[PDB]
Amino acid sequence: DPALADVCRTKLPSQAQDTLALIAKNGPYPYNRDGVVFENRESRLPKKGNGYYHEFTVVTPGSNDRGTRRVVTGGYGEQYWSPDHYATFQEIDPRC
Repeated sequence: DPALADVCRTKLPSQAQDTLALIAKNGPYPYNRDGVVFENRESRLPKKGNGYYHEFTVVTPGSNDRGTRRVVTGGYGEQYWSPDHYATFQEIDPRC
């Protein structure tokens, strides 16, 4: 599977960290599309079975738009950061 950078959880935008904490609490989430399956159609994340991955909005004050920033979870609690609606991913390192 392809090359993903690591990013320390503490180095993520405040809002990204907020999303990680909401995910850990099982919501309630701010958007209706929070928690929808991410199908990983570009194989940017490790290839897994159907429904392995889910996506959550990372709030962008930037406008009134929902925006492009996302966390994607895996089935065993993997966490990935994507600022750009899945064009790119980094693996979130829960240790730093």
